[PDB]
Amino acid sequence: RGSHMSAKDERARDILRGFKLNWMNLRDAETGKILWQGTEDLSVPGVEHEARVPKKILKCKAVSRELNFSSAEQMEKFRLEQKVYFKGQCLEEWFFEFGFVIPNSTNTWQSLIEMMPASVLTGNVIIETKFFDDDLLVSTSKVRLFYV
Repeated sequence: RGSHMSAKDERARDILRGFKLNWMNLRDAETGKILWQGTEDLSVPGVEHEARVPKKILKCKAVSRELNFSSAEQMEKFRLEQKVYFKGQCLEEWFFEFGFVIPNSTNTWQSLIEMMPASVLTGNVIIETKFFDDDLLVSTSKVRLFYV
């Protein structure tokens, strides 16, 4: 009976406690047309988040994403790994690295993200996001997408 807590376990939890995704948007990477804006803290694990995006986003060759996030804790190499799941099948693997995060900072992060109809995809796509500081997994979050 009992458990172990490491310094890395403490740090992971402390980063997550101090971390908040404040807002996020998606634009058509070519035209710059704003497709979706959201304010849900998608860093929160355990729960299933939801996002309702317009059907027209599927016609985009590439999407520009902008994230605004706050962090109480310092991070050396803040990064995201993302998986696009369709009915549990991983369609795409993405990798984004921000780098150093100043303690008690608010930061902005822009990323470029490059067949099935909206009627099939809607409610069946899950984006899983893993938040790291280098080796350290801080959070795993899930967002179910609806194409509306």
